This record gives sequence, structure tokens and C-alpha cells, in this order.
Amino acid sequence: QTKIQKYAGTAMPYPNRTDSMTPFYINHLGRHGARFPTSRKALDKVEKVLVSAQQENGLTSEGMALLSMIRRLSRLFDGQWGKLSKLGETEQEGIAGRMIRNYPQLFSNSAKIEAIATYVPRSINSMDAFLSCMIRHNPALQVQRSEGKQYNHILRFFDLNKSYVNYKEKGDWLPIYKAFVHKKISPVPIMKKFLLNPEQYLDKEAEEFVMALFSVAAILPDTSIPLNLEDLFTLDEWHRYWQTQNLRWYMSKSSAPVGKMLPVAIAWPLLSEFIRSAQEVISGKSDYQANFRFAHAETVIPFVSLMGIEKTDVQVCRPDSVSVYWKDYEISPMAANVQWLFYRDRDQRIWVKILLNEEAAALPISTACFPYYSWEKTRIFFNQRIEMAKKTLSVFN
Repeated sequence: QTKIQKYAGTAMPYPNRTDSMTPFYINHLGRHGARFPTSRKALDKVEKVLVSAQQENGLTSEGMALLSMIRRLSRLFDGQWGKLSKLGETEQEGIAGRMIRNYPQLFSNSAKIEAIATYVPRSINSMDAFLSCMIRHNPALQVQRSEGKQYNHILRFFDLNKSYVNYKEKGDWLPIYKAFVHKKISPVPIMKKFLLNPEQYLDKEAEEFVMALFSVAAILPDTSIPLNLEDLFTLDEWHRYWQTQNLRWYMSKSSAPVGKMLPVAIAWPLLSEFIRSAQEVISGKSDYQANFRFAHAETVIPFVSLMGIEKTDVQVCRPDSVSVYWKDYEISPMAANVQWLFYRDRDQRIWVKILLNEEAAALPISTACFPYYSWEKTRIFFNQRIEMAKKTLSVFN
């Protein structure tokens, strides 16, 4: 059942974590917590097909039960599209809580923290769940909270680059994805459960229906509604669905050769801003003990690849091998977050530890005390990544 959760991909709920020197600064990026579906399109597709089968009774008994379940979900999702769920709130409370319990000295006395978020309500509400926990876990904190479109350049860079928008909507990854779905997804086994004469459905409408049904089931664990649809598909069918969505994310938002690093390079302003906020705290220009940022999977995924956390920027030429080497649920589950923890040793040398979803991450540079890296070396490495990103983007107006 761990495998079935992983097969939700970027809709996987944030994984279980447990508590357990002290840093002088934390630099953070977090996706919003577990959320409702953002679009009714999949639900509507599933309902339209089942209702039509109800005309000229083409439903099995379970198709009748599924149709009723779909109508109920449509009423429960009404007015809630894209909202942070109670689960997403508690995910943020857990990330903040473990941070505070791990490093009380960092957030002690009158420590100062700043948080930013996008204009998207689920990310703003995620920041507030996180900050509320902090303030409860030390009301003497000083807190700056802001949000909105002025952070688009560093938190929503994927909307601002014209070449990338064009690639995401129209690029060469699309035919590869569509061929891959046709190869991996067999719709008739699934729809026989629900519809008489499934073989009379054109492959395209059948694939669309099944893909839409997977989307409904995949998001339900994120809603805090006590209903589950995992058993509509076999475990091997969930495996195949996840492979298709994993490849979709990899090619459209990460380091796939077909994207030519364009989906990754667009993140360089956030990496540059991360370095700048840390350099200012190290120098004394800023006296923040933490900078927090709340945004989206499309913020986290290319940011992580651009940092070069090992494996997350792999460039796999064969589409069918991607799932072996690059796992979206390991990078951007719900509430996915990156934390840079800064330390000053007895000699005042600065060390940095990188946490990806609260587990130590590797960079392709040396260190004699993993998971701690020399900040100087890491900064040089990240600045080199930023320069390569600007070079990449120079080929796209």
C-alpha cells in the first residue's frame, strides 16, 4: 500500500516524517499542502460517459454504483475546487512543528522570520497554517508575511517565459506522451467493470474516460473526504498510470532531453534569490533567522533539478526508462519542500545541509562530512548552474 500511494505521483500526500548542532538560518521553499482537485474536467468526463451509458442502459451494476459515487463527489467538490484541505493544513503544521522542535534555538526569543507566497489561495493558506504553528510555538517571533503577483518572477517563472509556455502547451514532448499512454494504458479491462460492450468505444474516448477516472481516484486522498476509489484499478494498472504521468511531468517540467533543459533553466531567478537571501543573512545585511516561500509543484520541480540534487536533473534519452531513474513522488508530493540549513562551525566556516522533503540530499560535489557541504563550494556550484541556465535560455529568444 506504500506503492499505491506513490503511484499518485505529484498527488501523493506528504509522506510520514518523524522528529529528530543548530543552524543559524533556514532557507525554504514549500509547495502548498494537500488540496482539492483544481479542475472539474476529469469528473465531468467520467460523469458524461456514465450518464450516456445510462441512456440505452449500457451500465453494469458497478457502473451504476460508480455513477452515484461520481455525482456525490461532484456535490462535495462544488465550491471547493483547488482549495487547501484539512490534510494540507496538518501537513504544514507537521513541517513547521518538526522544524521548531528540531531547532528551538534558531526560533528562540525574538527571532525574525519572513514568509512569502504566490497569489494562489491554497499556497497563501498553506503559508498561514505554517506560520500559525510557528507563532503558537513562540509568540515572541517577529514575522513578515506577504504574498501576490509581485513574486511571480521567482515563484511563478513557468508563466513568465514565452518559449517555455509554448513548449508546455505545444512542444515535442506531447506526441511522445500520447504514444506512451496508448502503449501503457489498456482501457477495456477497466471499463468492462462499469459498461456493457466496452469494445464498442473508440480507443480515444475509452482512453480519455479511463485517464479521467484515474485522475479522480488519485486526488481523493488529498481532500480529507472519507471516501476512497483506489480499488477501481488493479495495482498493475496504477503502476502503468503513474508511469504515464511521471513521464508527462519529467518531459514537460524537468530535465528530459526533449525539453533541452528549457523547463529547468527557467527556475534560475529563484535559485539566485535563494543565494542572495542567504548571503545577506551571512553578511549581516539581513537579520532574518528564516525565509519561507510557498508556491507550487511547478516551482519545486525545476528548482530541484536546477540545484542538481542527484538524480533529479538526469537526462534520460529513452522514454520507457524514465520511471526507473526519475520519480516524481520523490520530488514533488503534496507539501513538497526544500530546506537549506546553514551552520557556522567553531572556526566560523559556513556549512549548508540540503533537505528534500526533510531528508538529506546529495549534490555532485565533494564533502568530508556528508550531509554537510561547504557553503563556499555549494554557492560556486549553484552560481555555475545559474550561468548554464542563462546560457540555455539564450537559445530561446
